[PDB]
Amino acid sequence: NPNYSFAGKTSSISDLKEVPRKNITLIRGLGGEVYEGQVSPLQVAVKTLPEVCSEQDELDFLMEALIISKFNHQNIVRCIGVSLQSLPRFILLELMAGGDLKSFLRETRPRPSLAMLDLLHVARDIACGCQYLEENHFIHRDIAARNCLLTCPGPGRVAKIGDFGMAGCAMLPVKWMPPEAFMEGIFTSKTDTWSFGVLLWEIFSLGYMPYPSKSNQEVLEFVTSGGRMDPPKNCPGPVYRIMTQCWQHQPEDRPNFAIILERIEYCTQDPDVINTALPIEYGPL
Ligand SMILES: Cc1cc(-c2cc(NC(=O)c3ccc(CN4CCN(C)CC4)cc3)[nH]n2)ccc1NC(=O)Nc1cc(C(C)(C)C)on1
Repeated sequence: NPNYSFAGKTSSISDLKEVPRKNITLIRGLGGEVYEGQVSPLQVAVKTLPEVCSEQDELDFLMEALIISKFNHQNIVRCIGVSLQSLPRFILLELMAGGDLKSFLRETRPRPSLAMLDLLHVARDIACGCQYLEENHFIHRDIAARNCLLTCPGPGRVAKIGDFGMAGCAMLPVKWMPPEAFMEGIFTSKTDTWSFGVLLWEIFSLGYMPYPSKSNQEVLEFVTSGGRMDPPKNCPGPVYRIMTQCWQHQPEDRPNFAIILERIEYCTQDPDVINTALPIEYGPL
């Protein structure tokens, strides 16, 4: 893994707070496996390492805790502690009661709630987290709505970057990947920029699958030939323009996340943008 060597040298197991297993209570499943837990009371999310897994997974599990614990930013999920001295091993994580962003968007579509400014705040939150990660030379490699988490559903919600770790050629999230990534296996901060553009599309489409009527292979051929997605319905031009800049064919021509964050902030200053009505779904279609 491209992050293990650096994290291993510059972060200690002693940095991880071992919580006695007796003080941890699993309350319910949320979605290895992830539970809502309680520490004696702190409310937490608990990721488990299934006992059937291997020694490579042992490393992967420890490294997830070490890597998360390395960061300190409001828009990146917190590691709260660990319980590695008991089986199955736990990682204790910030509980995000809003759930994943993709599910949130699909379930909160306006029906016969959300406003444009709400979407912009989510995008700003994640862009803020990405800028922090870029500034610390960390390449996420799977920026997507499915890996973004929300503190709560209502106003004042905060979005944060996580990684559920779901990512052969059939497992590649090709629809979030720039050409140099899915053709050459090259990952940089500018490949995260591309993915963020696709995340923006997800957000302002209110949770549609990217390239809705296309398979992965069709997208591969589409994108390598210069093809790009059209704007989501009712998407403001300034927002779409950010997407298309994230999707420049050459990474050198894509903005960094400092620029992306600035441009999103500018959108929140434009009444014509934030007063744009989101589309409304008519049941009978
Ligand atoms: C694995 C995981 C889960 C959570 C986690 C998940 C949760 N909530 C839920 O899972 C959940 C699900 C459903 C609902 C219910 N609904 C909400 C409201 N209702 C109305 C609709 C549905 C509520 C909460 N809270 N916390 C956190 C962290 C991680 N791990 C993780 O990030 N690792 C990463 C991170 C990194 C970076 C940052 C360096 C890239 O690298 N490794």
